[PDB]
Amino acid sequence: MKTVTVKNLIIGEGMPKIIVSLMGRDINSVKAEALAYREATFDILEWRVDHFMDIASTQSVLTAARVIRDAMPDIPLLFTFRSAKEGGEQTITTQHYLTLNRAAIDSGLVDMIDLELFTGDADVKATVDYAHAHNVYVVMSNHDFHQTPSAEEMVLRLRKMQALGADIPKIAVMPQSKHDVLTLLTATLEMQQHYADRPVITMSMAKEGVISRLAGEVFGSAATFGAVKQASAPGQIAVNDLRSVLMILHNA
Amino acid sequence: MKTVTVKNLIIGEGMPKIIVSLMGRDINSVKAEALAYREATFDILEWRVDHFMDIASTQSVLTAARVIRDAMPDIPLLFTFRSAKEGGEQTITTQHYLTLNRAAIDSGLVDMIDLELFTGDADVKATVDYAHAHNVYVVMSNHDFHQTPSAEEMVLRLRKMQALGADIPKIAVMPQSKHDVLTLLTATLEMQQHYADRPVITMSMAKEGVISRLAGEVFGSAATFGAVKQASAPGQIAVNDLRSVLMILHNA
Ligand SMILES: *C[C@@]1(O)C[C@@H](C(=O)O)C[C@@H](O)[C@@H]1O
Ligand SMILES: *C[C@@]1(O)C[C@@H](C(=O)O)C[C@@H](O)[C@@H]1O
Repeated sequence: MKTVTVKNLIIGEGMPKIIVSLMGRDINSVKAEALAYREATFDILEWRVDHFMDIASTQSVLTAARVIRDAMPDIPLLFTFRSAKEGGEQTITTQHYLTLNRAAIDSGLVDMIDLELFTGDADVKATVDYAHAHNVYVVMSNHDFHQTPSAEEMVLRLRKMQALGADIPKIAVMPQSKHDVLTLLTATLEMQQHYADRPVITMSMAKEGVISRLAGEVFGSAATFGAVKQASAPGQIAVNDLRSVLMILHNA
Repeated sequence: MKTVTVKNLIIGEGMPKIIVSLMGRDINSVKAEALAYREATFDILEWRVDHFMDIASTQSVLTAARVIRDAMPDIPLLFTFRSAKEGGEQTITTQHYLTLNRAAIDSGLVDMIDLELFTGDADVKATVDYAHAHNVYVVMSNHDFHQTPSAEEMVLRLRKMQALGADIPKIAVMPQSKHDVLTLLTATLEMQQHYADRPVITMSMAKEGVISRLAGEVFGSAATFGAVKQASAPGQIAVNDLRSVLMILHNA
């Protein structure tokens, strides 16, 4: 296991790390969220930049990054543009997505970026290598908001992310049944049993899948998302309740 | 689903019910435990009669039952002699085991008894029918402290308990791996999906299996055991922490 350390936070051992998401639509809302979020307890801050309305503006996005860092200078910060294709709030061209992520990398303001695997192998690999050349880690991701692939499919997808240089492969899937929740847990455990070279983040979404957000220590999900006031995906629970369950499981 | 109601407690719907086990070696220790336990919060009291040293005396056992009922006149009370064969503290003859359970039934002091399936079909059936003739419910049980059977085996075992007249089939198994924990959860869900006629109680023991004690609402375990001060089987967590997790899962 190649753990990922950002400052003194170690991702891939111990209790799953708690991530929360900023969702503001402009500089002022992002600032206000960051100032509120610093009075909550969590491990990693995600900026969900697909909520940001002025996405085309290099000045706007960098100003917003700076206000986040003014508020929380030290916190591990993950920059995520979630495409609408994968459950996010808007769509941009592939070239603008690559440009955006490269700008985040160049800023020095972010510790990690999210790259969606299905953007395309060559573009993802190039961007991973650029991130790594500038001391930024990559959460490589995939999301299915409609259904749960087979465990075999999910495992091969996470392995491909490793092969492309992901520091932390991540997959989120939508259950249609309770059985699908077990499928996601099975895929997670398969990574732990057979392919434990990188920390992986997994989740089954929605209320049916919520156990997958709690049982990461058991089956091998290295991080889990909670809601400060509003969820950034279906199935997230209040961040303090999440923390309470994680602590109980760790110390049991 | 044929739920089991004792007073206003419904087993087999909603949040899994919390059971705690009273363990005392003699009449005075049983009394002291009962008086301490009534200051804890839980749904069902189990008396682990196999901890009682003067087991040969049916009258001593009945005196102890009466002290428990003096202390907690209303609580749902489950009378359980767990054989050493199935992880308990001592062994008695089959005839004395049946005699003890029939005395518990006749006393009117208990709401439920535990009968171990592998005592033998004919003896179990006769005792179930006796319990039912005197308005006592049966938790029919099986325990493997060494290993986890296949999901197919566990499902057929729980179904056999239903066929013998169990009100609540119960199985506890020991994981040797994380995979075995998933097997137990799979068998639990199979009952919910395919064989949902009776509430079932399931658990994977030890620290590895603790998620199975927490996720009963999602996969279909009707009750779960917590520890007031000392665990009555490996893997139980403190009863207040158990309750906290159950509430979070129910309200998520
Ligand atoms: C990784 C991610 O897509 C997971 C979501 C979730 O299911 O909790 C939250 C998103 O904000 C995040 O980018
Ligand atoms: C039912 C039973 O065997 C379950 C044990 C457990 O694994 O929690 C506790 C015992 O006290 C109980 O009789």
